Amino acid sequence: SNIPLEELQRNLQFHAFISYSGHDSFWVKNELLPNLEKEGMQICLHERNFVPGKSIVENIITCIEKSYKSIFVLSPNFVQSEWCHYELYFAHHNLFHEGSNSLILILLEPIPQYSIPSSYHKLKSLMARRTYLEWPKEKSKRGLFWANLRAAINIKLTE
Repeated sequence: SNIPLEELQRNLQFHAFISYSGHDSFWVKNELLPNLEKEGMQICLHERNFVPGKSIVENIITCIEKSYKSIFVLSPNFVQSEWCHYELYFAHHNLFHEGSNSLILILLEPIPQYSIPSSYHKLKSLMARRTYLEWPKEKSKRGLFWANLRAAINIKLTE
């Protein structure tokens, strides 16, 4: 029982775009994607829905524009291999307005401060909010994680 995309104002094709580092593919493909897709959600996926003949940036932007929410799978891997795309793009476009709930942050793995370049200002800003969902190491708290996550996807967008 998720959001019916057709009932929305914009012409959206996906409930969520999932941005992740290829190094985190096992958890994304065996945990994140099944729990969202077995619920009936439509997911725009890094490299799975990307179109040939376009740059990776254009493919990412296309997923974002066609998705109700965007999910970043934060981790040291994501910082090192994926975040630069967004730091560069956010420097010229207010794609996600500070205060809007269109962007969902999953802290899959804690990110040490030394691994964050000083020039990743937008990343430090987003994580200073402390509004991300932490993947719990304790198995008994993973039901809470999935419930929180599905709620973050289905919550009404900030006006």
